[PDB]
Amino acid sequence: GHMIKYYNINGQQVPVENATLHVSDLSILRGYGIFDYFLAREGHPLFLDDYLNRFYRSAAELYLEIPFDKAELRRQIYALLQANEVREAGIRLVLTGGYSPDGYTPVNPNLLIMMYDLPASAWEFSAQGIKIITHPFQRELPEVKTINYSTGIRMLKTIKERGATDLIYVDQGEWIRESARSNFFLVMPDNTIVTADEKILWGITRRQVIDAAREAGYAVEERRIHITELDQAREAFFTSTIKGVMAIGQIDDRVFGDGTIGKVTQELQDLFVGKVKAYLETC
Amino acid sequence: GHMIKYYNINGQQVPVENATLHVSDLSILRGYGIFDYFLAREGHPLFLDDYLNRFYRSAAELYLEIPFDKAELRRQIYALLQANEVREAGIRLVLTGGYSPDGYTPVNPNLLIMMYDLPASAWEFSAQGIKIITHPFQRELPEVKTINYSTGIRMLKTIKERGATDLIYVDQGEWIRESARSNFFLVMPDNTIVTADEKILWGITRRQVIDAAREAGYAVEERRIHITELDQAREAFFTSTIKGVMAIGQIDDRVFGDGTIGKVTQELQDLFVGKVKAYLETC
Ligand SMILES: Cc1ncc(COP(=O)(O)O)c(C/N=C2/CONC2=O)c1O
Ligand SMILES: Cc1ncc(COP(=O)(O)O)c(C/N=C2/CONC2=O)c1O
Repeated sequence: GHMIKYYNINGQQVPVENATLHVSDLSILRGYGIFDYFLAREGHPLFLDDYLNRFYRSAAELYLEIPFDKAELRRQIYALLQANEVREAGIRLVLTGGYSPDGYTPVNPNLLIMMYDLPASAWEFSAQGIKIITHPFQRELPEVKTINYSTGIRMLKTIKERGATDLIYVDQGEWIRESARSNFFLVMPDNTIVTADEKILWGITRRQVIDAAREAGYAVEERRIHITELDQAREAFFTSTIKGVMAIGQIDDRVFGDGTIGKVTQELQDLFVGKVKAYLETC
Repeated sequence: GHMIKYYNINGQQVPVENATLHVSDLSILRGYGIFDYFLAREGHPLFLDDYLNRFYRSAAELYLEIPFDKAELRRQIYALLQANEVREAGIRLVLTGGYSPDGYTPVNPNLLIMMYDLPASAWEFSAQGIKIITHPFQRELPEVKTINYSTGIRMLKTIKERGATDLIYVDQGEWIRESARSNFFLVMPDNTIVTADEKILWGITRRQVIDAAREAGYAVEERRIHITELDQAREAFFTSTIKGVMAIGQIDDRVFGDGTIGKVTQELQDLFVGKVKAYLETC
């Protein structure tokens, strides 16, 4: 495991210790930007075309022009894995509103490519379900992967104080959406998989799990989820790039099962790992 | 007018060209931070204690500890005006979530003090009212001056395309709040001044104008404002640090008067200038 030595800023490889932005950048002053994050295994960013299509769609929703095409960004990503001499990594793309003249009006974005060790916790797939709280909130521009995590970060103290390790956002306290950094699923007692269809981020992991579940012949409903449906479900889980599929054992005082991982959630962990293995066989 | 040469980062004076943050800062990655902005005239930041009390209240709502007390921050601000050899300036404080280990969990904040020329447009007080559009939106954590301006910035294209130069947020399209960077007032045909009391930023300029209006013996109602009240008002105006009091001539196709500045709005421009003159007489 070679230590990460380099990032890329605006197409230039830079040592990690010299990777800076001038304080006029609109990410610092105005929180204006998008990002993406994905893993690399065996030298290959996972589901890369899907992440990069999302990154370009996000940038278009903020009217931020990425300074070159998808194939050139992919070349820069691969060049950075080779420069760092790593096969196993986390990769962050950031696209800011740039060095604005007036601290508000965007200009040519700043583009950052950052690289990390593969998170040690990635796809841990604990048999013990996590404990989470509901929080009334709706993410702004939820289909765009903006850099805006204020509410999620501000809630870290309250989450920890209340005895939880994460949250789930409930729009108007009525409609189940997503966590600050994960998509959210239920499994009903008849094995129907349920997840929100609107006003959420369209996770790559969510997409792979829904596809894998539908190919295994599960019923998957993408629909509005009322809060009262937490009392009808057998299982609950999170999806994300780093979690894969993560069992939820308790939401408020609703305990799912004995709190350990449900049968469908564990099957979907194996199916997700199958999607990853299949992708790496195309690389 | 001496050119601004220095900013202050974490209590160190730094040349403008060297004022940077490492890309691990949570403002860049997660949009986590607060700020404040105020003018200086005759060598004196305006209403300074009120801005600094707001800055400390904002920081406490994000659980970000400013690394010293209000009197030490004030000393640093004054030291920077002297270092730049300016009497007339705009001043920006930023407090970020800092260089987070995991790209999410805040740590010791990064504190920035930036300085600018006095905006040339500041307190222009145009007799011609500006043209603005309504936009359905509610700011997150609206009483905190967070760095999150995504929606306001994203809307710049649409504002310009629709023939306007600003917007007004309408919560659920029912309740009048504020613009992205200004508080919003109405004046009714009986001269009652109306402004929202909830789910807005508590502007310093708003506070000075309400106080000045109440001292002049106007009726000032701080209350919920229904969208249909735009058709009942004689005048509309914006308040902010840079606008002072700014006449609004049109909101959608509602034209206020002949579109030129209303009688009460102009009186409040003079009263606001009186509050500034009175403050500078205490310095
Ligand atoms: C708001 C939100 N929803 C859902 C997801 C999951 O999308 P996926 O990773 O499956 O595409 C994330 C990404 N979560 C993280 C975790 O920290 N870095 C990220 O990018 C997210 O930030
Ligand atoms: C959301 C919002 N509401 C109201 C105001 C007005 O508050 P005041 O300046 O009267 O305290 C601002 C500040 N507006 C700007 C304009 O750009 N820089 C700022 O700080 C603001 O950002």
